[PDB]
Amino acid sequence: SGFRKMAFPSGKVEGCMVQVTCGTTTLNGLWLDDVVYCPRHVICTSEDMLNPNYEDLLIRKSNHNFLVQAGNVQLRVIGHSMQNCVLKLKVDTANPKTPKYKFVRIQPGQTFSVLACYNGSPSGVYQCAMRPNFTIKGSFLNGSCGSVGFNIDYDCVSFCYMHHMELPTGVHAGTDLEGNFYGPFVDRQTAQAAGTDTTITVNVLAWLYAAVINGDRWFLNRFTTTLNDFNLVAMKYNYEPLTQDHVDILGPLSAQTGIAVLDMCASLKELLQNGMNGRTILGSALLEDEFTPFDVVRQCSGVT
Amino acid sequence: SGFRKMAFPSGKVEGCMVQVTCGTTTLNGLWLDDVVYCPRHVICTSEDMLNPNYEDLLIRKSNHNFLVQAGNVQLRVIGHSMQNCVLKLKVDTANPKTPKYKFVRIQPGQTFSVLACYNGSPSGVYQCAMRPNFTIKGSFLNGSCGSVGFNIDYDCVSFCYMHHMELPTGVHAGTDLEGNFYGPFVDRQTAQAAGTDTTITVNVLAWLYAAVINGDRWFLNRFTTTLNDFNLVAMKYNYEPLTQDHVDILGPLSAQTGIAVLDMCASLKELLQNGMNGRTILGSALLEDEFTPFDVVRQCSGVT
Ligand SMILES: *CC(=O)N1CCN(S(=O)(=O)c2cccs2)CC1
Ligand SMILES: *CC(=O)N1CCN(S(=O)(=O)c2cccs2)CC1
Repeated sequence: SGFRKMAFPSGKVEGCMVQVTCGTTTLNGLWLDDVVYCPRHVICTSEDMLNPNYEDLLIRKSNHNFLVQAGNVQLRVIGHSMQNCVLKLKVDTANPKTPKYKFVRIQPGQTFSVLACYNGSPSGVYQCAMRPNFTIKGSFLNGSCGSVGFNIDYDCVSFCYMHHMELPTGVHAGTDLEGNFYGPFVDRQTAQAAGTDTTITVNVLAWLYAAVINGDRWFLNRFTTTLNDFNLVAMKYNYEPLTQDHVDILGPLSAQTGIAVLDMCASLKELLQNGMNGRTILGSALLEDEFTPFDVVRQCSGVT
Repeated sequence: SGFRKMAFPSGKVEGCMVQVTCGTTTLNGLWLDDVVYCPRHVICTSEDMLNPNYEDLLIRKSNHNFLVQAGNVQLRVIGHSMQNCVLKLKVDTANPKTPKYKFVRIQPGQTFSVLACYNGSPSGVYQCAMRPNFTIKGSFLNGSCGSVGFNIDYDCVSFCYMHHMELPTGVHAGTDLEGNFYGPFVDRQTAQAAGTDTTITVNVLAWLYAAVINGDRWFLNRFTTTLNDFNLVAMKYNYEPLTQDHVDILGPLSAQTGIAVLDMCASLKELLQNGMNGRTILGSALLEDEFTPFDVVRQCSGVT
């Protein structure tokens, strides 16, 4: 029993982290096979960051200007290219610790583990979600850029995020491993405001199911609702609209608990309208939205 | 910026997890040098668990009855001994992936990462604290026993916990790596009630400092207090008494923020007396007590 905000074991990703230095800028790279992936802004002076022309800046850079260090051993760079907002550094050595891997672009509401690194060295692991405004609420200091987000399916690491930016509001923006930003963000030190950070309704419902499974039941009520009625309430509380796709996705948790999804919706509706009245659910005084239905099933069944 | 509930990178501990089977009971072991550590209740049938006599049960067990599997390779057991509530299985092979390590017995209020495992395979990592009643609030299913808690100091893993028990209230009890239970708990399926789960005051203050550092300031007030006055309020709210040792420990966060510890105490006092009024601090509607002052400094400075 018990339900925790749980990250994937990070070992497979620890074995992929290196230090990239270009001039006086040091950040993290991901070493997979004979390619090191890092944020293209490694080539910038923080002056350049005001209005960088990355193609123009890159002309002035050679393979030997990219200093790649894996533990305390230097890798030889034999090639470099820009793909969107990431650099691919070709090195003469395949990472011997390359796990089975994919690059996936996740949807908003999807959760992932971050291995926070400084100078290519892991400092910690935590669980995130891609917010509906395509930000993440991370823990990232200067030097953390090139830290990656990932899911694991048994032996296969799916990389979904690389850290690039802190917005003025202290939320985070980054790319998939093809260098494409999540959301409308750009690797430029300019005015970038996030949109509405709405609550991930399907994740809140998943976590309400996790609470019932784990003995926290006080919030279960005698009511049901409809998707349309529930959605009026969600709109009013800046919750994401619930679709039949979400209802289908919660089917297994529905089955296990014998609580109809629309009944749990009616419970969530009362919690939005009445608040928690100083009570908690799985040790939280607010409705947690950074567990997917998949996360809840994984943790409640004990997948390795 | 940003502040997350952050676990140590788990790679060094992933490399230590094995499967121990005795008869029809499978749980996890920790392989360090040529010793595998696991919960002694591995030798029990769940019938035995009602009133086990472990010395008597152990007589009926030989080295060859302990099946130790590291990935998909069996280790040869050449010796076994009971130390308190753990078994030490001597194997003929040193774990090639043994990190630098210590066994430490932590104090209540101290935080640690748990690598949850099933059949010797890591499933997830999360951050815990030793509660003042010597329980932890974990995420542990059947098969998770022998999962370990740890801190890392650069290269040295300090093992502080091994998972043994779920209490009827769904909180967790376990041992240090010398097999001594935290608290008054015993590896017996009997009536064991936890004492008062008080709030770790010094940890709440550390997290209030982390909030100020990270731009969450609304709760800072114009008041100060004394240790004696603050402690009257703490007593009333089942918060741990604050000592001068705690004040000294918060000194660095005091210095960095320019907020006197006793001023931050007065802020905490108002939050206890007035509540959050529907506001949040670092994304939480309750006062977080599972970050130590050391954790806050580590995360806010970016130690690897
Ligand atoms: C994003 C990241 O981790 N970076 C880019 C900025 N540099 S830096 O310019 O060297 C700075 C260091 C402290 C303040 S800016 C660090 C790596
Ligand atoms: C604590 C732990 O992880 N254990 C001990 C109990 N066994 S068991 O008896 O095989 C059970 C499996 C499911 C219910 S009890 C599993 C390992």
